[PDB]
Amino acid sequence: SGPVPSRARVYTDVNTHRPREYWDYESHVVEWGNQDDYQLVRKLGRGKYSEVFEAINITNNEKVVVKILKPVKKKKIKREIKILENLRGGPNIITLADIVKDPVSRTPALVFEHVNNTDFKQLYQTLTDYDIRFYMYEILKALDYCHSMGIMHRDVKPHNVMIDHEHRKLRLIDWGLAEFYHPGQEYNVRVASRYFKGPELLVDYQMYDYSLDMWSLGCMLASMIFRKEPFFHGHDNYDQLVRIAKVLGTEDLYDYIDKYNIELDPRFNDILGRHSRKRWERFVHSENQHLVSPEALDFLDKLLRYDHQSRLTAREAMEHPYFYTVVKDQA
Ligand SMILES: O=C(O)Cc1c[nH]c2cc(Cl)ccc12
Ligand SMILES: O=C(O)Cc1c[nH]c2cc(Cl)ccc12
Repeated sequence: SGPVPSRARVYTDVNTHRPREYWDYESHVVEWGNQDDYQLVRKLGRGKYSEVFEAINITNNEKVVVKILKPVKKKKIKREIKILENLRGGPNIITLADIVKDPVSRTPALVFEHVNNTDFKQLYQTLTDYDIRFYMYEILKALDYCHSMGIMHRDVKPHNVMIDHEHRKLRLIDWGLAEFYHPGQEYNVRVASRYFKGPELLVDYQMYDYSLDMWSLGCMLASMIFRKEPFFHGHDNYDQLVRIAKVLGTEDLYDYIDKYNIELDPRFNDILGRHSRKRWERFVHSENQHLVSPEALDFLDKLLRYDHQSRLTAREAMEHPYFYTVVKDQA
């Protein structure tokens, strides 16, 4: 009979009330700078979607980050460029300084502000319980801003949180998968990294919204406070839902399926089984108790929900008791 429709419950119509140029990135006109403004210094890593380099702007001798874009539809490039341009100056959003194209190889490249190459996956065992709360809050700042701007990130994971610990600086990067949210649009589900893929993606429910970023945040939170990385470690996209179900239980999984009238892959028919919902206490142990509290546990539970609509929004998360002393200290 077809899936049941769904609307985001915050920032639902933000993009409708913008000029078309705001979200119609397909017609955006890129103005290209000169790639001879920059000399590449060293490779910073990454693959698949790009190759990232540290680079010097010869004009001001200031360090810069250059993402050579790997061949993909021109519109996906315009999309990322326009989302970046739209989010420029947002709290903890990476800042685009320029766009250039190889003189010969016509390959486009994005030039970014520099931040000290340390992302969130490393920096791990050095994080205290207050550090987790402070960096989680900083990520929520960036998530709530882009959401309020009609944009969902869709690849939230530790490799995409850059941090300068010495200055408590954090930047949400990689906007290459980000989309504008439009009420009633059916989105591609092959986004995100497996361990951070929301259930909606795994059961092919396409009318999803910002709350997908909140699931992915929940996955990060869990692996940190429990010191199990990743927390849902599935061997593929299908087994990734089974891992989730072994923890959230199958009762709620199937109520979600029913509520939105989702037709499940006949596959899953044989692998999901019956699984109670576990109490978070079962993942607590002596090496991570110092990171677990009633506050963290309450907050985590409120992010990891099958039903994308019962997950906390960014702004609700930011008001959770979990963040009280970071909210206090920051003022
Ligand atoms: O070494 C290269 O690939 C050529 C090249 C020199 N400087 C650049 C700056 C950008 Cl942004 C992109 C490509 C280049
Ligand atoms: O923006 C992106 O998607 C590319 C990227 C990968 N690693 C980085 C580190 C910094 Cl500091 C700035 C930007 C990047």
